[PDB]
Amino acid sequence: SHMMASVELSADVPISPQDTWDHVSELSELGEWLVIHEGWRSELPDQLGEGVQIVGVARAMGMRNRVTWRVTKWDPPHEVAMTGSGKGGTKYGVTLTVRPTKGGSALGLRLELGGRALFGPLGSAAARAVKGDVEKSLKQFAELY
Amino acid sequence: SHMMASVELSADVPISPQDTWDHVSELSELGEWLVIHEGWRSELPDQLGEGVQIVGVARAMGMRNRVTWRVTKWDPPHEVAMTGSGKGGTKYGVTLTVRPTKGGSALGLRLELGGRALFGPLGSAAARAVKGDVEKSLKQFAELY
Repeated sequence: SHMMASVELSADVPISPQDTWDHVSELSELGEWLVIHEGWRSELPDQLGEGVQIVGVARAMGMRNRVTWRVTKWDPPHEVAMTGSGKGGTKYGVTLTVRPTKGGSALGLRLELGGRALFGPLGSAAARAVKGDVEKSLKQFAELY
Repeated sequence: SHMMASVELSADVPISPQDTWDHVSELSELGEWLVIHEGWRSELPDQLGEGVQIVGVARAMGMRNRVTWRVTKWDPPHEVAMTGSGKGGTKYGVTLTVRPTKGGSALGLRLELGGRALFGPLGSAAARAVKGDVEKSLKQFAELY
């Protein structure tokens, strides 16, 4: 359906695990350090949880878009995972993880950018080589049950 | 880090959504329909959940690899999502969703394949344009707090 570029990095910060988690959970400050986030368009939910939607602004690779972020994972005080969709089929993913380590915490940020807006219709054509596997597997499943 | 292709397709099954879910969630029979899954090397636990790790074999794009799958999401009876790391760079993702539809249910399979072994050294270089933003976000977090 679409193509994706994913980069996950980790940095050891001299910050306590609960402090790092309280910081990554304060979405009202997310735009002040996360580069691709430029602000929110909806009031931030009272309690952030799995299934919650928020509308925000994203700037990726010279492009700006209104993105409907959907919280896909909420495991405090360890991980928050968010999936977003934008105009023109732009797809986004952000996964923030917090681990306790010697000296402080390990903050892991995984960012996934894709869609036809970012890879073009010809670059996104590389994904049609997996359609065979997917369709054959679904056909076999239907024939199985 | 790595470059991903993602294909999500759907198939109708003339049975109840609970039946379809009980059939997909039995990942012991995944080899009977999922083409890229050629069996397990680990034995599956008594019951599945988030964080479960199991080793299996995967053949994709003409390459046979040993994959260490991890269950990233378990939402019965709707969705199960697992990610596989492999070696040689090959990244895998399997998402199985079950929905109700006319005449019964629909199984949705999202297959994600990537890594340097699948996209080459030159094709994998499209993600370093994102690694810069990831690095800048981590540095700005470490500097802000």
